[PDB]
Amino acid sequence: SMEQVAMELRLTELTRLLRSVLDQLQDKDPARIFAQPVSLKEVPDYLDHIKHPMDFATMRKRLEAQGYKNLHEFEEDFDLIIDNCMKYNARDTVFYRAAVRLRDQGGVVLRQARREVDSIG
Repeated sequence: SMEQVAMELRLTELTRLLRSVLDQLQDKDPARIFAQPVSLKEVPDYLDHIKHPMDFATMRKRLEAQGYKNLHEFEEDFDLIIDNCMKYNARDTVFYRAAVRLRDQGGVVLRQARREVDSIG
């Protein structure tokens, strides 16, 4: 149908906007702490601690399959990155600290993204 196509153009454009959002958030991680999945070879107990691992590469795979229906779903995954880190790692670690700084800096980007998603519809 023509409606299904219209719907698909909307999703494509959301994917376009979320791709730009993801790039802006990932720039706030210049150490690349959150770039890839925590290695289960190197942290073998990880899934005993963290039930839903997340990282920027995994988000990008979902994004490119157009697997985010709305900004809320995307935000859920970004929050997992931060929240998983802040639980597994102690306060006095470079990892925790990196997550705090990513959360604080990401807030700004995500604030305007929400406005853009509502604005453009």
